[PDB]
Amino acid sequence: AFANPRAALRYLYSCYGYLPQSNMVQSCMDFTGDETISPFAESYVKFAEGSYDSSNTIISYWNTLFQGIRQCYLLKENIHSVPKISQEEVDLYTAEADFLIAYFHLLLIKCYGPTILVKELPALDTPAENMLGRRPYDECIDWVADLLDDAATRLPATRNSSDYGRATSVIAKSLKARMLLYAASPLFNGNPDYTDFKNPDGEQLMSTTYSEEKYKRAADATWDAIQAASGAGHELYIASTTSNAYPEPTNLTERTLRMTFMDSENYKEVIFPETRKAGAYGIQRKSIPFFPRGSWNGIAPTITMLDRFYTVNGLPIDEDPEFNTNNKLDIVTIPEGTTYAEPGKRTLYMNMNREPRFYAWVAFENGYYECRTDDKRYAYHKFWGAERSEGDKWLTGFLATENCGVRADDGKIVTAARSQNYSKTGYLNKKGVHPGIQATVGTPGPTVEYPWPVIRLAELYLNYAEACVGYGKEGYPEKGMAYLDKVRERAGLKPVLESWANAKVPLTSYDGQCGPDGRVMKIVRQERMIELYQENHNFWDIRRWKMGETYFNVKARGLNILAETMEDFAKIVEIQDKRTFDAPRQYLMPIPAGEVSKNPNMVQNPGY
Repeated sequence: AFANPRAALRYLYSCYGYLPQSNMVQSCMDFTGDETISPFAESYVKFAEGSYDSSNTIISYWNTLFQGIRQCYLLKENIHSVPKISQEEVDLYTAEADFLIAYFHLLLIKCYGPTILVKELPALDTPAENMLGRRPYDECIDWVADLLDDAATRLPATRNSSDYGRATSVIAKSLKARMLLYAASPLFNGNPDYTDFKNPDGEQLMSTTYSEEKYKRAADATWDAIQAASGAGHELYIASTTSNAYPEPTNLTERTLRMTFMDSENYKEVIFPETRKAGAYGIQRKSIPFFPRGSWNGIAPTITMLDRFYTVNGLPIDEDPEFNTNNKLDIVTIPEGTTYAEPGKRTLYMNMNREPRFYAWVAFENGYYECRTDDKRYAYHKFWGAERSEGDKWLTGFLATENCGVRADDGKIVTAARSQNYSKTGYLNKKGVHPGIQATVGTPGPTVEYPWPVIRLAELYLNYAEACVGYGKEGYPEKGMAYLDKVRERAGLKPVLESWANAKVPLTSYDGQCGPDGRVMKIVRQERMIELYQENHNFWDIRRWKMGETYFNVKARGLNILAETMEDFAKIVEIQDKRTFDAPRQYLMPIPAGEVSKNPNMVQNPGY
């Protein structure tokens, strides 16, 4: 177990193994909140349904992460003792074990708010059984930030290939920054919902007064993280213009956005990779055009999510005078020369003239899906005539009688609409789907695997912008907004002030429009909702912004997927899958009921 240095290393990897595997779609808690909907009945869906309380926790970080923390303290206890172990190995594995303790607690704070602080190896199985009590939120934040800072001084700035996925100082700084931004957010920073949220002895657990200083702290920490990341070689991904084995997508901006974290020739944007394999049941085979049993045509962007993408002018659809929201469902003819949809076919108005990120990441009526097949069956069948680019991209039709629609089968239409492996909305996801994926009748792993981006540099840029705008003073907004404009520029857009010059209500300066409730913050938040689409942020961002009732207590919407004509397709229907959110209770997850029973000083989260 600690019998030799190799055994010790396998043990450090077991500690890492207790981290939630965020790219394991069937088992993660936070795949999405409201961005996509699917017919696969994964565990995360139970959170979307609102079906969690102290007796039905679904996924209990409280249990699993505490066990991970214990293992880290064991490694720390026993590492000096391993035969033949070097001081180099002792220092590094200890640093990584300390990092993990911090990160496990960061995850607890994210999920539960106030947490126990495990400061030493715990002897009993659960926090309450060790008679640990929850500490004020700000105390927990400050403790974890200190441990991350200290671990950072003892970690390398990058990992070698064999160690990829393991901790670095850049990761530690980036996690600290993110956590501090969360602490400054409406849910945690002077939130009136929590005035009486106290331990049984009366100790107040949540800050009661809003502090602008919390945003400044987050902004300074995000600046530290950005400087560390750029010092270590990280940059925003831009696609190569040279030929490679994967020619689609061909539009260079769409390709840049599609391949941000999936192009192994340039992973420099990725700061924290999740290198455990997502496997067959991950995002790729669940998103691609129908061909069972390896191609499931299921992860479908919702209307709410589609409405978040910008127009081609980098503006919200309800702020761009050149986009008529009254006409979203109008049927239009795709003109000659259109590169993201088939000339001469028809589609809905709201699918045209959107920003590159829309075409990079959304499949829609008579747009294209860059993917492959090992057999021209089902959606890839010659019958449909959807093959393009010598088999590297495919025309997607979502009417019931078209290749990606509910009555389609192997080169033929069938009477019944299927109830499995279909798009509930009339759209499909393309983000995180490598264009080299091969549809197939089997159920192997995806053709090309890649690490999932737990942290990537564009998130740091948006975190900085958010914190700078939230603070709103001392010249911070201008500094942070410049980094948000770099994200926009990479996505083919103009800077904010250039784009909002022509908005329905123009914005010509940040002055007097900052702070967490102003126009500039609204711009930041929507940019984040787009840029980080389907990367496990929505679930937590909607919560920290206190927008849980607005978005998570509303059923998803889609187009009329039973339609056999474009005219009947162009109608928005409510999807009846349960979607509920009880505010403020469900902003935080429930402490397991038994924990509050075992330790009198343990308090449940409000409302549970």
